[PDB]
Order: sequence, then C-alpha cells, then structure tokens
Amino acid sequence: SMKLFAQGTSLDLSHPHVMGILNVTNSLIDAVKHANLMINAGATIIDVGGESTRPGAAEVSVEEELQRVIPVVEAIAQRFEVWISVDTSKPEVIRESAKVGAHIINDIRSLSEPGALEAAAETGLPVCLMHMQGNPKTMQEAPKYDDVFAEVNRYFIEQIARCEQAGIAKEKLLLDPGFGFGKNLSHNYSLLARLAEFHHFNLPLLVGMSRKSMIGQLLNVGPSERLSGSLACAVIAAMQGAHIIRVHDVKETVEAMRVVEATLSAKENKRYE
Amino acid sequence: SMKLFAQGTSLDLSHPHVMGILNVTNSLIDAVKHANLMINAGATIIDVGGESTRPGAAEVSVEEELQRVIPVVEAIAQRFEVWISVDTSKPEVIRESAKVGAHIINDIRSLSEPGALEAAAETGLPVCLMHMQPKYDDVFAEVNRYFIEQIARCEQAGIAKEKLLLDPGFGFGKNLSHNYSLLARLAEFHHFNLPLLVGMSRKSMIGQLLNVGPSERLSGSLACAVIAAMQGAHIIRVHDVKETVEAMRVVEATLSAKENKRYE
Ligand SMILES: Nc1nc2[nH]c(SCc3ccccc3F)nc2c(=O)[nH]1
Ligand SMILES: Nc1nc2[nH]c(SCc3ccccc3F)nc2c(=O)[nH]1
Repeated sequence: SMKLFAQGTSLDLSHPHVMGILNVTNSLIDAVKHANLMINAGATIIDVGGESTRPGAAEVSVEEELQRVIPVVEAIAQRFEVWISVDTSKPEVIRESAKVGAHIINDIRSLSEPGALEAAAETGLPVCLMHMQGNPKTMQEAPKYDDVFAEVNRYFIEQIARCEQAGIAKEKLLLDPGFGFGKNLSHNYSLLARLAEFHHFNLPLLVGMSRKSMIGQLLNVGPSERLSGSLACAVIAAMQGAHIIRVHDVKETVEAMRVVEATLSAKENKRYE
Repeated sequence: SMKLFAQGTSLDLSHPHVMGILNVTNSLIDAVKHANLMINAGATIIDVGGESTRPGAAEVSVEEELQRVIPVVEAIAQRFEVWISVDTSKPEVIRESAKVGAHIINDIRSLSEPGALEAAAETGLPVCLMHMQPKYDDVFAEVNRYFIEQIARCEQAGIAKEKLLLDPGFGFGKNLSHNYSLLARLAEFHHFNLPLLVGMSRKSMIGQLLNVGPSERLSGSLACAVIAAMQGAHIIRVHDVKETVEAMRVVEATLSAKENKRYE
C-alpha cells in the first residue's frame, strides 16, 4: 500500500519500479528518444540529471544545468505518462523542474545546498534523501566508518527530522543508502546485505547500483562488462523489498524484477531478510 | 562447512558453485571444447547428459547412452580438474561413468529404474535426489515429503546421508505457480542439512512469465539463480556460465557481509 503522489498522479509502490537513467551531463532530440526506449522497455520513472555526481566531478553553473535539464523534463512530461525524477541540488532547478512537470526531487546532497530545502518544500513533491559521506570531489579519497550501517541509519534519522521541520511530510520521503557515495567495496556490500533493515522507517527505499564500482572492483572489469553483476545487485535489493531500482539497462532489469515479483507473490512474508 | 568427496578430490560447498550444462544428445572434440569454455568461464562442475531430459525427449538404449556418455566423461576426467555430474537413470551408465571418473550421479528419476539404486550405492559417489511428478494441494509439503522418503530409500540401500544432494526439480511436473512457490520457500529445505541443487536456466517458468523464447531468457535465468543462491543454494545448474558466475560473485560478496550468511 505505499504510494507517492505528485503532479496529480500517483505511483503505486506495492511492487518494485525500474527507474531509467537519463544522463544529460542534437541533445534534446536524443534525450527524448532514449526516454522513449526506456519507457518501452518498462521503466516507470526516468531520472534526468545535468550535473555529474561521479568522484572528482566539476560543478555546473545554474544557467547551464537549467539549459540541460528543464527542456528534457518538459519534453518528457508533455509526451509520455512516465514519472520524472530530477537529479539536482540547485533550488532553481528544483523550482523550475516542478513547474514543467517533474515528480520526484532526487538530490544526492539531500537538500543540503542553501535554499534547496525550502525550494523542495515549496514544490510539495516527493524527495529522495541519499546518504553521501563528504562531497563528490572528496568522497572516494578515503571513505571510513566505524559502522557504516549505523552511520547511514543515523543520517536518515537526522535528515527525516530536518525535512519534517521544514514542513515536508514524512509521507513524501524516500531513502537511498547511496551506493558508491563515500564507500569502499566492503562498505557497499555491508549496506546491500543489511538493506532490509532500513524498512523500519516505513519509507520507500530507492537504490542505484547499476554498472557501479562495487561491481567493477569485485569482477575487475570496466563499465561495459557489468550487466550480470548489475542485475544480481538489483535482484538482491528487490528481494529485500527495495521499491525503486535505478538502472542503465531497463529491459533486462524489468525482466529480472518480474521474476522477483513472481517469487515475492508466492511468499507469505513478501520479503527476504 | 559442507563438503562432498569423489574420485580422490572434494567439493567445498561453503560457497555456491556453478554447474555448466553439457548436452551430448569430433562430436567428442566439440564436447571437450564446450567443457573447456565453461571451465574457463568459472564452472566448477559440468553436467553431462546422454539421454535428453526435455519433456518428451527420445529414450535411448543402454548401448547408445554408453556410447554417447562414457567417452565424454572419460575425456573430461583426463583433461580437467572439474567435477563431472552424469545425468542418467540407467545402472550400467552409473557404473561405467564412475569407472571413468564421474563425481556425481544426477538422476532426474532419483534412481527409480531397476538396479539404479544398487548401482549408485556400489559407486560410493554423491547422488542428487530430484523431485518429479500438474496438481498439488501444497507443493512445498509434497516435495518435502518426497525428500524424506527418498532419503530413507537411499540410507536403507547403504548410501550415507552425507552423499546426498536435494533438488526440488524446477519445471518437472510443475506449473508456473508451483515453481515460484518452491523458489520462494527454497531456504526451508535446509532443515535436511543437505546440499541443495537447482536448475532453472532458460526454463518455462521464465519463458511463460516474461513471454519470451528460449534464447531471450538470460536476465530471468540470472534472477532465478540469484534468488536461489541468496537462500543458500549450493549448486546452480546453468547454460550461461560466465554471466551466472559473475552474479554468484556478487551474491558471495553480499553473503560474506551478512550475519546469517543467507536470506529467508
Ligand atoms: N538517488 C540516486 N541518484 C544517483 N545518481 C547516481 S550517479 C553517480 C555515481 C556515483 C558513484 C558511483 C557511480 C556513479 F555512476 N547514483 C545514484 C544513486 O545510487 N542514487
Ligand atoms: N538435477 C537436475 N537435473 C536436470 N536436468 C534438467 S534438463 C530438463 C529440461 C530442460 C529444458 C526444459 C525442461 C526440462 F525439464 N533439468 C534439471 C534440473 O532442474 N535438475
């Protein structure tokens, strides 16, 4: 019965959804063709991102981010029924994205930028809170935790409170442990192994492992050879009741999720732990 | 901690193993070549079958099955360290397979043919017991009862419980619903304290769910493998070894980080 509400429609999270990655970091036409392919392959959310969130990434000006993101969000919202998430940290991109039809604010920085928290609250949209240690320029230099699960859990307690106190209701929130965002290989797998334990907040869990270093470093291969590992990650997360799976390879992930759904439907508990 | 012993070597079941499918139904050279490819992709067991096990595959005589199966088992045992599973129901093939180096007797009929039970016992080899019957009142309970019965039948014939493996038999007299019920509850079969072997690769339980043909089932096959392996399944029987081994390494990294070392 978990549901999100945005832009006059709803997203029913009684089964896992696949979120397709639309990286915008002729551009507009190609972006829209890619969205269309992902929607046809079964993605029910498209994640539009105009600033690199990779280790070492450089900042993008607000004017450049607006130019990359807003025309894409608008074009998708006008042509398809799919939900649209916006991968942004900037109050102006948040505001302007919501005006042209975006459904979810998916900020790697959990609205930490000046004015972001107020901008998000003003839109009334769902907000995903993600854990990152440090920032993208520093996060992978030397990630360190005494207990990564406890520290991510504590972060979620603190950020939920921060959001509620700004007037964003608990029911609008999603949580994401932020695979690859200030974590070494062992930290990532600790979080994946214990993912179901984050259900105590009674909030949707969003995860993104597709073609990430936690697969590449395990298998010692480049990004192009990570699909089997990516599907394994997706299935592991979805078997533990993760609600949204953020991926590059939509068709394959959707097929894997249908198998997970068939399995969970046969189960009494409806989850693994 | 679980281990099997055969032909002077051992199989460490503390982590999942991928078993590659070698159907043998210059054919010898091609079979060795395919075994080589699967071993280089990380398979640690090869399942050699001489009479196909598909729903209505043609039955073959003992002489034909020996001619097809024994040279392949022999060639692999001479050339590789990999374990060799033989898919047969005939006592003669069980016997002769053991003599040329097979490690596991994998009989879809659970040694129900005349003399098969005795032949298997004489070899001293590990034996896989598979459920095959679609109608059930409670499919898990029916499969669980069958294991209890076959375990006892084996022990009574002098086959130590420690030589046995259990397989719920995905796709063997089971509809879509029954197959997913057994997959959902697979971890409950650990109460026997025996190895669990599963084979879902490219099966109807994927094909019918997704509405795709047999060459378009890789993603669903990998999902099934992962679901089984996260529940502590010990051996995963597959067509697509490279991809399954990669998925199993992710499963292993996850289980190594977990307190339980499995999901239920
Ligand atoms: N919510 C959410 N948004 C995201 N955006 C990115 S991309 C940068 C990236 C970072 C680290 C490793 C590989 C990468 F590709 N990853 C996520 C995620 O896991 N969750
Ligand atoms: N132990 C064990 N041995 C096996 N041999 C086969 S091939 C049959 C087969 C192939 C294709 C479609 C349907 C089928 F029934 N499947 C298994 C298994 O699931 N477990």
